[PDB]
Amino acid sequence: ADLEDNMETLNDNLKVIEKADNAAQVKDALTKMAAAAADAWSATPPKLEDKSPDSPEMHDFRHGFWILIGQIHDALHLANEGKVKEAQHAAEQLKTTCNHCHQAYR
Amino acid sequence: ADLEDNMETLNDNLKVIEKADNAAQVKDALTKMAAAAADAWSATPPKLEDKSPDSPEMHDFRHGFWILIGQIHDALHLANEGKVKEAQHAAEQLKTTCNHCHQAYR
Amino acid sequence: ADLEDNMETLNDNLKVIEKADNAAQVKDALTKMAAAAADAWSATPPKLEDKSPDSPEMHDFRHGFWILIGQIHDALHLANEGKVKEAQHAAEQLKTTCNHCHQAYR
Amino acid sequence: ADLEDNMETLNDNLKVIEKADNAAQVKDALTKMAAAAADAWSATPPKLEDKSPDSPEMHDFRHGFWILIGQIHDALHLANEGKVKEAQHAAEQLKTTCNHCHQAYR
Ligand code: HEM
Ligand code: HEM
Ligand code: HEM
Ligand code: HEM
Ligand SMILES: [Cl-]
Ligand SMILES: [Cl-]
Ligand SMILES: [Cl-]
Ligand SMILES: [Cl-]
Ligand SMILES: [Cl-]
Ligand SMILES: [Mg+2]
Ligand SMILES: [Mg+2]
Ligand SMILES: [Mg+2]
Ligand SMILES: [Mg+2]
Ligand SMILES: [Zn+2]
Ligand SMILES: [Zn+2]
Ligand SMILES: [Zn+2]
Ligand SMILES: [Zn+2]
Ligand SMILES: [Zn+2]
Ligand SMILES: [Zn+2]
Ligand SMILES: [Zn+2]
Ligand SMILES: [Zn+2]
Repeated sequence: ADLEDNMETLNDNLKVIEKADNAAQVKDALTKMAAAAADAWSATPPKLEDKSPDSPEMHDFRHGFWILIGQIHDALHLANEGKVKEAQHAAEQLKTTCNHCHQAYR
Repeated sequence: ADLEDNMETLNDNLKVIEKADNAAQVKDALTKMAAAAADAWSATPPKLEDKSPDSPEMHDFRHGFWILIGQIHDALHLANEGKVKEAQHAAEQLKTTCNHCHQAYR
Repeated sequence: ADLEDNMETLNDNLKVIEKADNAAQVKDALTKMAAAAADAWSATPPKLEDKSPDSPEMHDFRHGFWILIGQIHDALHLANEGKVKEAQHAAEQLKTTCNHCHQAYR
Repeated sequence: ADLEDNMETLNDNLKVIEKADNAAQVKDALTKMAAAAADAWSATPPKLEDKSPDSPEMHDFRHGFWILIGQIHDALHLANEGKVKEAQHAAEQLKTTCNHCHQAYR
């Protein structure tokens, strides 16, 4: 999928997680976020289109996806263990990763 | 790219890293491995073609990619710091991740 | 050292990182935080003194140190790469981990 | 505890995990390994006794503990999810980390 659609998937599933009542809902949403974050790896955003594909700037951009991907990984373990509230808290906390990349690269 | 092509990219760049004698070669190779691992996320392996796309078995398959992605992340930091030998050691260590997924799913 | 001494080390060095001008200052501070976080692992916090040493509650308490330790690890790589502002951002993101444990267990 | 006691704890519990029949046995063993790895952070290994406690060499030594600690974290999630075999495999994958540090520093 394109970067924009992967970002919409992240947005939409964050809201699903916030409103969720049970593990299954949170797991399903985190599963979708994991796939969107991994698929976003290949994208070059408009504001870096004039940089070389493996420039320093592109390395720093992609670092944020490593952080996000790691955070989703941990949140899904918590949800898998039935720690629904803790998985929800983890999802709220990773908004900072979203925000940090947007501040620099959106 | 398809799973087989991403796997060839991973395999080829691991060999580049082994033979490398400067940071740039190792960084470039790890960069390519990071992209191939992320792109592999969406693939259904032949052995699980008869399972639902977000079955338990497919969750367990994809878990190995989180591990691999994390290991590539750390190796690139070591290479970025000019610790070329230590980045090469990290690359050797992450073969265990490759091997473990292959044993269960190849 | 006891938990309170390790907490003072964490608190003091977070402030050092905020006010730092160069990578060496940030690296030194993160180094100290890494040691304090690892040493804090063995502590029983006052509010869980009435629980068994390896109770579920104590497992959930120690999970926060895994998160903190991992965040310090990554921040030090950023500082080692000379990315002072990015290491400072990572340090600010650490506070969420600090705050979350305090809310639940202090 | 001293480094040798922490190393014996790691070694003993790896063998417990290998022979284990159920999740509880594996979780208990991984719990003990987590504590030993964190406690090992403060130790100076004999072969670096002539280096300053926060020398470059000591930084490189301690990096291996970040790796080990992270791996134990993940293994315990797998055990917590009831994935006994997969937690056992993760414990076996740990040995690469053990071996790497031993080769350079033991
Ligand atoms: C959970 C975390 C995140 C959420 C919820 C999120 C959400 C969004 C949304 C809703 C958009 C607008 C999408 C559209 O065009 O319709 C967007 C755009 C963008 N995001 Fe994210 N994002 C996240 C994480 C990240 C991270 C980690 C990075 C960089 C490493 C990033 C980089 C971007 C960029 C470059 C755009 C602009 C291109 C675009 O419009 O798609 N995002 N994000
Ligand atoms: C650096 C790590 C890895 C390396 C070097 C590696 C290398 C390879 C190679 C050479 C192949 C042969 C087929 C081809 O060229 O496409 C292959 C196939 C495969 N690998 Fe990997 N791999 C790695 C990691 C992983 C991981 C972590 C997983 C699963 C989580 C995985 C799953 C598979 C599967 C399912 C196949 C069979 C593909 C098919 O039959 O179409 N690999 N890998
Ligand atoms: C950078 C992160 C953190 C900072 C800056 C920080 C700072 C502090 C400070 C200033 C105190 C005051 C108590 C004292 O030192 O006498 C404290 C107490 C405490 N912190 Fe943290 N902390 C951090 C992370 C954590 C984490 C991750 C946990 C749990 C996983 C935690 C658990 C506690 C507990 C239980 C106390 C109460 C100790 C007592 O009452 O004796 N802290 N922390
Ligand atoms: C699961 C992983 C590991 C296992 C099973 C393990 C096991 C052992 C054992 C059985 C010893 C002999 C201890 C003695 O009685 O004196 C030892 C020594 C040692 N290990 Fe490890 N180890 C592991 C990981 C590590 C790591 C990651 C490092 C370094 C980062 C490390 C550094 C050392 C050093 C320096 C010694 C020699 C000092 C001593 O004798 O205690 N080990 N290890
Ligand atoms: Cl929570
Ligand atoms: Cl404890
Ligand atoms: Cl970086
Ligand atoms: Cl147990
Ligand atoms: Cl080495
Ligand atoms: Mg969706
Ligand atoms: Mg080839
Ligand atoms: Mg005291
Ligand atoms: Mg799992
Ligand atoms: Zn975790
Ligand atoms: Zn590292
Ligand atoms: Zn090495
Ligand atoms: Zn990093
Ligand atoms: Zn930043
Ligand atoms: Zn909280
Ligand atoms: Zn995991
Ligand atoms: Zn296995």
